[PDB]
Amino acid sequence: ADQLDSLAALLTSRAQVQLVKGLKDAAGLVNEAREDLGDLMMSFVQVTALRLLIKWKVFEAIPLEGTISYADVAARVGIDVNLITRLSWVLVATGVLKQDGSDKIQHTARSRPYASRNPLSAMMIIGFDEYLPALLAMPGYFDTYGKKEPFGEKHTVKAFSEGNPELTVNQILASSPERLGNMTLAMAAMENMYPLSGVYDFSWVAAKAASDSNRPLIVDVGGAKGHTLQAICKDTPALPIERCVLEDLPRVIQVVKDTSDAGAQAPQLLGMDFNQEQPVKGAVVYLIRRCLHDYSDEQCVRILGHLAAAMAADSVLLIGETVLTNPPSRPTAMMDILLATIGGKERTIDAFGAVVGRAGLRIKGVCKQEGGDFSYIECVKA
Ligand SMILES: Nc1ncnc2c1ncn2[C@@H]1O[C@H](CSCC[C@H](N)C(=O)O)[C@@H](O)[C@H]1O
Repeated sequence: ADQLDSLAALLTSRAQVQLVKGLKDAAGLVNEAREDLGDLMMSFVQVTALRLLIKWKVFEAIPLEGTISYADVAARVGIDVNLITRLSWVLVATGVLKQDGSDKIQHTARSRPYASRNPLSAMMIIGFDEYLPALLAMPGYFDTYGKKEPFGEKHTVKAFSEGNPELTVNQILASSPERLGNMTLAMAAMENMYPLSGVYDFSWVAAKAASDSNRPLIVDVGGAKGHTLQAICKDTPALPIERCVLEDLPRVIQVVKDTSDAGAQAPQLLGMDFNQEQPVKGAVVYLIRRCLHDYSDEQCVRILGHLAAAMAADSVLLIGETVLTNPPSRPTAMMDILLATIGGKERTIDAFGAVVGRAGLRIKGVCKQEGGDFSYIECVKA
């Protein structure tokens, strides 16, 4: 253990993706269970103070620069100064806020984002509002439904924790557009996970584009608003977006059309259900990015099967997903459990290989993002 202690010690000497990972592992080593439990409990109180002070517009009342008294803050937001102080003190002690003197509060780099509506503060809100209750409900959920991996769009941990297990997550939300708004803004933060253009080379697709002037190039299966297609084609004249196909449910496709500027360059648009047969045959590339992790292996096999039958011998299927290492990293282990609250999971390359093989495909290679585990798994017909 004395080496990591030294590794981090030389890291902190220069200080005066893993710059701070070793600081997590060092903390783990030295702490005993009772220090772990107090740290965990402090996390829950810290997030609660964060959520309330965002909700009550306190961070907004605190100037980005300079100092303001607790009294003045409380008068601005119209709230009991004692309650404002007690919750601020949680953030002072953890270093999210900074106290000057006995009575004065101020922002830090770590708290300024919470002073406005933005993807970070949106993520804070949905985490507290849309995932924490599901995690807290997990002991009762697994007593109620059986201690097995949760899948299916009804009776999610999330719907259970909200008191209506018969609703889907989307039905639950379409009843309150405010929750809708927070969720959509929050997902913008990682709307650009690492992109194909760069991480994957489509030069060979241009050669296919010339050799067959007639065939579909890239089909983005469940591609939402088609940001990934736009990025791939943007400045490649041999990769024409007009030869590509954006597929998603009819409701989201309709929104794509209703929110697109006239005369803009667009892929073909096709409303469809990727649990049923794939309408576009023989394309060069089928891309399914961040979709399979919402589903059981069995549903993933059905989805991939439709793609395999539509694919030609020289077609490739690109699966854009996190590929867990065995054991997984902290943030991907974390997401793995969050996905369980909504009926999904992350997977190792072995688990993907089992699902891919069952769909009559085989994994030809994997391109992994630098400094993370998000990958494109390149598959071809078996
Ligand atoms: N049955 C279905 N058929 C087609 N699309 C579906 C679907 N069920 C969910 N989706 C779509 O799958 C997407 C999952 S989110 C992933 C979006 C995009 N690939 C990205 O990289 O961010 C959503 O756009 C959703 O509309």
